[PDB]
Amino acid sequence: KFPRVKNWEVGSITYDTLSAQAQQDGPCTPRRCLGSLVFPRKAPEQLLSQARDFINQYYSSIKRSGSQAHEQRLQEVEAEVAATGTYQLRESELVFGAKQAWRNAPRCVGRIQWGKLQVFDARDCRSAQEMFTYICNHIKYATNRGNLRSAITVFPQRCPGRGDFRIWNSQLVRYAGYRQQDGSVRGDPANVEITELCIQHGWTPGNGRFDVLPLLLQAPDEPPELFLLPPELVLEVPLEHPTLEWFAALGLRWYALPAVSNMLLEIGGLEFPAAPFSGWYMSTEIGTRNLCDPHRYNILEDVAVCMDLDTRTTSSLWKDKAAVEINVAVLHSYQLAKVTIVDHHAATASFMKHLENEQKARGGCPADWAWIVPPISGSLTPVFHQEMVNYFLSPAFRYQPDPW
Amino acid sequence: KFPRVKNWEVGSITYDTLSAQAQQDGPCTPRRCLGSLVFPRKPEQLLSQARDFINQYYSSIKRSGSQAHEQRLQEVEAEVAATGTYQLRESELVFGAKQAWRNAPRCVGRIQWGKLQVFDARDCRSAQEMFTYICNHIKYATNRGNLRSAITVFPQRCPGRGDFRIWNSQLVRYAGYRQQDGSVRGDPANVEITELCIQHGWTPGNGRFDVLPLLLQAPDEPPELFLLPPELVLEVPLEHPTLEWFAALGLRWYALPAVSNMLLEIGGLEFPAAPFSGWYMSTEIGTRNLCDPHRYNILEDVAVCMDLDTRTTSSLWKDKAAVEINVAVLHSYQLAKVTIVDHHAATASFMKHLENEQKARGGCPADWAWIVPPISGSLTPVFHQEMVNYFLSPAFRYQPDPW
Ligand code: HEM
Ligand code: HEM
Ligand SMILES: N=C(Nc1ccc(CCNCc2cccc(NC(=N)c3ccon3)c2)cc1)c1ccon1
Ligand SMILES: N=C(Nc1ccc(CCNCc2cccc(NC(=N)c3ccon3)c2)cc1)c1ccon1
Ligand SMILES: C[C@H](O)[C@H](O)[C@H]1CNc2nc(N)[nH]c(=O)c2N1
Ligand SMILES: C[C@H](O)[C@H](O)[C@H]1CNc2nc(N)[nH]c(=O)c2N1
Ligand SMILES: [Ca+2]
Ligand SMILES: [Ca+2]
Ligand SMILES: [Ca+2]
Ligand SMILES: [Cl-]
Ligand SMILES: [Cl-]
Ligand SMILES: [Gd]
Ligand SMILES: [Gd]
Ligand SMILES: [Zn+2]
Repeated sequence: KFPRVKNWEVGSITYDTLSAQAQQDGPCTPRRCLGSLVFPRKAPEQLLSQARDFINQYYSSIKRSGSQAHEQRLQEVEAEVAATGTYQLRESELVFGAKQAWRNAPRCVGRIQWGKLQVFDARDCRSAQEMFTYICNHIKYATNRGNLRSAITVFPQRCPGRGDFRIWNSQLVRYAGYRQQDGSVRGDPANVEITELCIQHGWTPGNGRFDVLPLLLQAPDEPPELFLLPPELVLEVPLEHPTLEWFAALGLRWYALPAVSNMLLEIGGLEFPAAPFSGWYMSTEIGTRNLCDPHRYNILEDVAVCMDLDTRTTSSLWKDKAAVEINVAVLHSYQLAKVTIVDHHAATASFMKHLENEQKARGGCPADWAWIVPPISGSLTPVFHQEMVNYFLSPAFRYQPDPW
Repeated sequence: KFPRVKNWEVGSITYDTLSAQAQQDGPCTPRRCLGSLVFPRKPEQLLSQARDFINQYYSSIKRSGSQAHEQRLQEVEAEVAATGTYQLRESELVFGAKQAWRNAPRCVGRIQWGKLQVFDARDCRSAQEMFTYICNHIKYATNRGNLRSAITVFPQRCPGRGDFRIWNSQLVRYAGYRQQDGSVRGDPANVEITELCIQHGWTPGNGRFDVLPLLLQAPDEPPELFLLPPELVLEVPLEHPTLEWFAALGLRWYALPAVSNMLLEIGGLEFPAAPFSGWYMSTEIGTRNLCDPHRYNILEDVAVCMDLDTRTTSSLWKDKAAVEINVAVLHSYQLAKVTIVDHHAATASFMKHLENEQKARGGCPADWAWIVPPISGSLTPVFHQEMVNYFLSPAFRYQPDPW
């Protein structure tokens, strides 16, 4: 059987036939579900089976399955693997593969956009200095003076006999987190480790709550090299609230461009350890997680006090009221600055449209309910009432160990 | 083999060793996770479940393997040889009811699991006696608004005989009436049972909060219609502490959440009629029942009264209206002196339960999607807690509708 999947708002029913194609295994068993875990995980013949599957996907996408070109590319990959132990993607295959990896990412609510992705081919990159040039070009294109455009830059693939390219930073733009001696943190606690590594590698630190980190860039078989981003390249949004004028005096800001730089991109059995990608923010990422998580900036109580809320009892719902107003400030501030942002209602609505498209196109869509449902207002969004099937398809974005 | 479980707010690590004991199989496989599905499940066997429950029982009272332990085992064997089933002792039933609550992965209120009043109704015959047992349960559990958790256990399923069943999904439900513009006056969830009460001879109301009659079914008989005495059904009119117009919306909800359509399984025995009640968490009423698009769906009405900008989602009018409805629910129950818990207090208590259960049993089955509240998810501590979901017995299970 194929899993039956129900939308409880509408009563509609589908069957996820795509999940039967899932190859790599997740952490669940019939005995117990581990769907809530953040980390679900941790050769010529196996390489070829993955390469063949990918080539088949490519020729399907362009409606040329079983063509002469399809058969000849399969044979051509077979011969390169037999000769050299590996192979190279065509340019067209790289573009398709990166879009597919995005399409396949189960925790991404933004996948209505998956076919609109600018793919920068950096597979000729030969040094950390040239890496930095590719990255600056990526940031300039993607930022586009606030009219954000999705993009990925793909650095050379992993290969035996040479180290990996790696970007040590988790995102291209991140705020420093200065671990204080009391155990407290000035800045973003999520970035304490990379801040200390930047210092250890010669960066002169600041002492602000929103200090932009330098990049630690690793070329093959080299220690990371420190590069500072041009200030003119890093677009930031000061946070203000449309009706609470004192909010501006909190001195809060966030950056325009979310650009994840520490995930591994896998295409047809080839691995790209350095392949940063960027899109635009959903406002709850900044307003709810980044600013209100107890272990991040943790501003909820400060705002609630300023709002004159009764923070002495849970039943006043002061936390909920303060969080709503912080999210309003984020949205208002980005819209005022003319920087692309999407609220969680519009994002989840577009994701429901994506599920319907993917049901027609492929018979299902891998989706991680706990990550698709926003961190506030969950059941006020349509995805809350939509059952979802989580599984791993390739091409894929994957977690990888930190390189230090 | 023992899953590692992390809290991402605090960094602490535990290992769930209890999941190794999971008796039945869930819907997930290494190929694909089906954790988000509401319904995960579509002689000699009775004895083995019966045996292992008796073993559980004696271990929990520190009488493991001793003298009375062997006597009870041999009694159940002789019982099933003669009759094809067996009888629980009253204390085994109490223990099994509490364990089934303690084991329920989707219940955020399990800090309370050790405090449960068990009404033994296994001597019941006829719907008229069911109705009397149910009325006594409601009166006890409501307790003038100082709610007390209770379960009434009706006779078990046996071979060659029908079941007792409560056709209603809860003891207190609001009617849902269809109209010729497609829509529903009342609760859309209860349209089916509303027309069943009408079919079996109930004169319907015309309100949005008409309390339904009870449809009680004794074995091998049609169900019988019973009216709940109005003074037995404690309701709470909803008002807001500062929005004076909120009262004029005419919203109400009832005090006692009393689930009456789930099956209780203990030692291989099955009780298809075993209603249980606790008290509400505020988001159940204010977010799910009142704001779900397929329930009362009042969110846009409240937002319009609040003069919010409903033409763009980016004003967050839905979020603001939701918070004030939840405020109204909390204020109204507290003013009426009816027990209620807000989602912040409830999730903090469930974290304490997780710590207690780690020490007691080495883990605790928990369904993240149902434990995290439907508003302000990440503002509660359970959001950042990884959880392991698995099926233990004794258990509460879904069952087919009697029709
Ligand atoms: C264009 C607008 C986009 C929006 C609004 C969006 C939104 C999101 C959000 C809210 C998450 C959850 C992240 C978290 O909670 O940390 C996510 C995850 C993810 N996104 Fe998207 N995204 C967008 C574009 C992209 C693009 C262009 C890519 C890759 C080409 C991408 C790939 C991913 C991946 C791989 C994850 C999973 C991360 C993980 O598992 O930790 N997204 N996205
Ligand atoms: C005393 C206060 C209690 C509170 C605050 C509470 C809270 C909750 C909540 C919020 C849910 C989610 C239900 C939904 O969203 O539809 C739930 C589920 C559940 N509760 Fe509790 N509960 C309480 C008492 C009890 C008792 C006394 C029992 C049984 C003896 C029980 C057994 C269950 C079961 C079996 C479920 C699973 C429901 C399902 O899977 O459909 N609960 N509880
Ligand atoms: N578990 C650890 N932390 C940990 C693990 C996983 C995560 C997931 C964070 N994803 C950041 C992210 C990913 C994808 C999309 C967005 N958002 C966009 N809008 C966007 C970004 C690019 O395009 N669009 C944001 C975060 C922290 C850990 C601790 C030590 O080591 N690891
Ligand atoms: N199966 C159908 N829907 C369906 C299926 C499952 C559910 C789950 C709802 N559980 C109700 C419930 C269960 C447990 C606790 C509470 N709350 C308490 N606080 C409480 C109650 C008693 O003690 N404490 C509420 C709801 C609807 C269906 C389809 C067609 O028709 N019906
Ligand atoms: C324990 C839990 O899996 C973890 O906190 C998850 C829950 N869902 C999430 N969902 C999103 N979008 N982002 C997250 O970081 C998380 N964290
Ligand atoms: C699709 C999804 O599983 C479904 O809507 C679930 C999600 N989580 C829930 N959580 C609670 N507490 N109650 C529910 O009814 C649900 N519904
Ligand atoms: Ca070549
Ligand atoms: Ca008509
Ligand atoms: Ca207006
Ligand atoms: Cl982020
Ligand atoms: Cl309810
Ligand atoms: Gd003001
Ligand atoms: Gd007015
Ligand atoms: Zn699972």
